[PDB]
Amino acid sequence: KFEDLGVGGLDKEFTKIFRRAFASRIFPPSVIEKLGISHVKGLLLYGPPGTGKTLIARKIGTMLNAKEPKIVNGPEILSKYVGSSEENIRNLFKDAEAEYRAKGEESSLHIIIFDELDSVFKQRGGVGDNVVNQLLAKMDGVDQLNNILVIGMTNRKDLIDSALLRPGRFEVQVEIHLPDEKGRLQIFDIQTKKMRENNMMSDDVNLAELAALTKNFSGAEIEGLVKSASSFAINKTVDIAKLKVTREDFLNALNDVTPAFGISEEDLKTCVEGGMMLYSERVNSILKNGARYVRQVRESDKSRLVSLLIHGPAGSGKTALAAEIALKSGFPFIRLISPNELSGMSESAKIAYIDNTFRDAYKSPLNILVIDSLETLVDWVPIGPRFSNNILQMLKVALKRKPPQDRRLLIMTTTSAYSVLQQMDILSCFDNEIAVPNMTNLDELNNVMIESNFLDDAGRVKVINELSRSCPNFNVGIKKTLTNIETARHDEDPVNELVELMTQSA
Amino acid sequence: GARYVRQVRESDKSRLVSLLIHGPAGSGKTALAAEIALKSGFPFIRLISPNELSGMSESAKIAYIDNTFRDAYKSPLNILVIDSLETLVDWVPIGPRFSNNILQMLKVALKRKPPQDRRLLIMTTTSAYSVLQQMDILSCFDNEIAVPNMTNLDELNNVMIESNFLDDAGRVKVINELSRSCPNFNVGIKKTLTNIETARHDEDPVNELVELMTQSA
Ligand SMILES: Nc1ncnc2c1ncn2[C@@H]1O[C@H](COP(=O)(O)OP(=O)(O)OP(=O)(O)O)[C@@H](O)[C@H]1O
Ligand SMILES: Nc1ncnc2c1ncn2[C@@H]1O[C@H](COP(=O)(O)OP(=O)(O)OP(=O)(O)O)[C@@H](O)[C@H]1O
Ligand SMILES: Nc1ncnc2c1ncn2[C@@H]1O[C@H](COP(=O)(O)OP(=O)(O)O)[C@@H](O)[C@H]1O
Repeated sequence: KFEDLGVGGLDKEFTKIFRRAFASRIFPPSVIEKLGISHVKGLLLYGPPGTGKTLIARKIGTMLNAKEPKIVNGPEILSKYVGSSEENIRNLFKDAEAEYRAKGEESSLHIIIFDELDSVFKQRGGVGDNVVNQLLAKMDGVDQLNNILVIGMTNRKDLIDSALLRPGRFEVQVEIHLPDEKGRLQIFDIQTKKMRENNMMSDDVNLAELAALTKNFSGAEIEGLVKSASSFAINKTVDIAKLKVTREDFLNALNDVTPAFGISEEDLKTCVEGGMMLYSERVNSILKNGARYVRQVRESDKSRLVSLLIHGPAGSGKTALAAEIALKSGFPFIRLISPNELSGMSESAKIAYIDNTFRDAYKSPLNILVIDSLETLVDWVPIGPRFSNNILQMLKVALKRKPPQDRRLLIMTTTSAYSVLQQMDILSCFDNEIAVPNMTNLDELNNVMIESNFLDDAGRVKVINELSRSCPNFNVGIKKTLTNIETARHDEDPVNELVELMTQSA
Repeated sequence: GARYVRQVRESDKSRLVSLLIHGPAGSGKTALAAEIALKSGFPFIRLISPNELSGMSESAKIAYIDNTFRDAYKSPLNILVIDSLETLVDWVPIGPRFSNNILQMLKVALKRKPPQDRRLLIMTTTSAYSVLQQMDILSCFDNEIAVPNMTNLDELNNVMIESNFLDDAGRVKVINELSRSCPNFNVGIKKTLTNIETARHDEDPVNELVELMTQSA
């Protein structure tokens, strides 16, 4: 029916394909001749990479007899001699034409698989125009040819020429989603079949739990997971005929693998390497508000987009709070945009990266995406002043677009130049705002130094008393506090350095 | 809008009509334009938004606009909606920087008659009337509609009854509170709806909505 072959999770799409594509190649030729209808001569199926497009193409080829598929990929076609970039697109149709001319209407179906159709075949109006014209004149031209079928696969369907998508050239258009919970269960069933019949899979593994634990897995990462678990088991063993793979191997392999549409733990973990100390009452309120907004986004029906701004004095430790709020939510898709990643690229590459990261957040059920700085991304310098308009306009457009279909998003941006944003007139894109004030007190410093154990209580008391008698209006961020504490620790005497540093810093 | 559509359909000399719907930001202009478009029946309707010219290059944007306009000249009746027009010509008020080529293209393309005996109606929205005045581009439009804000409490009550939030008692309490808690009241529909939705979650009682409306206004 559909799953007797190796494809799981794709049910509706395959019914559509079977009804529209192979509903005229199965019936007796007499009936179809009486009806007076031709055959479909194209198929464009698009979606995120690594989801099972080539597999379905090859299975379609196999299930209908047909010769071996002829495979090609976009950028390989081009050459650097006149008339060679289009000769390659002409050599793919020779054999089918010859067989059609020789045999007639009893020929055998031929298949041609095209990969990355949006790299060369872009709207015309150069080598590109010639290539598009040469394919256009060959797919449907003056000479009839109805013993062929060409499949095309792509990830961006809104760049292909507008005449290559007309009934007669590429008639059927299909979309491939990511697997659902049942899709993952079925994929697991298909993949763990050799180890099942051959009696080398323990009786403790419960694939339902494994499917439930894997979220946003793409269907190929499952294959990697199972293979890695099997390799782990064998390598642990080396009784060679008594190998058994248990739950522990699978769980370890799962722990090792990192999905492509999942959390990026390392960055969000190194962003908070200094630790989260509750030095006052504000921190709890900030975190509570963050949690409130997370919950609102999760449980709403009409609120499918929420953009949040967090701002305050420099050094107040703003990115750490955002990272902690993100790390205590549980969403399956978390991503970060920081100046470190972008540095070194050109403006065009910067825009491309900022756009692609926003186009991968519309293919998952629940997401959360963090933007850092927002003033160094725009290249701001106060003399003249200077900055980049293109990136600014890109970010402005991206912060107001609702996600497609039924999805959800929570953008969270940090800044420390409120006034500049006000001048640029960009403050209408944000829904709610949070402020992060810095330390103005002495008990806070005492709490910080007890939590960091700067010294024994004797020196701590002495230094706090000295500062109380000297500095009345202590006002500094938490980064400078920590760095000064460390510097004093590695230096000699508390009052000699710590007090002097604090006095010169406040 | 209905009058203008009817004029463009059944006439002899009017073969190109422009418009300009302008008002304060958040007043809900694009919704009105879309509603006027959906109740016409014209065979051909298309829309140009900043959401589609995202991440492109300038030349690509010009080519896209050119192709759209060219495709609009091959059918008997047509309509064409344009959004912003201060964001397509990316405008930042400091310097002030913007793009001139796209501006000139749009300025030349809004005064060209369709070939032969075709007809065309164009609706373009904006929120920077003063900027357009300064650019000296206000001569390309044949008329100008205006969209104002909300300026009464009964309108808020109507919005509430339509949004299923008041529950009668809440209506009375919140209206009475805001009667003396705010002398002047002016807010767009978008922000009002957002405030209602966010108020629904926590403390459905009048307090939350009162604070939200007071701070927003
Ligand atoms: N609430 C907090 N309690 C304790 N430490 C904190 C807190 N918030 C931030 N930090 C510390 O701040 C350190 C660095 O702060 P971070 O660089 O995030 O600050 P920032 O103000 O966003 O930076 P920038 O100066 O680049 O604008 C981290 O090592 C983290 O431990
Ligand atoms: N006449 C109306 N009656 C009821 N709701 C309306 C009306 N006009 C607009 N809306 C609402 O406005 C919301 C969308 O606002 P819209 O996009 O039209 O605003 P806008 O003026 O284009 O905004 P902006 O200036 O921020 O781009 C929708 O929720 C729509 O229902
Ligand atoms: N629905 C599925 N069922 C079983 N295996 C799948 C499925 N989808 C993808 N795969 C696995 O992914 C690989 C197929 O490559 P594919 O993802 O089609 O490449 P691309 O999608 O980039 O063309 C094979 O290893 C195949 O087993």
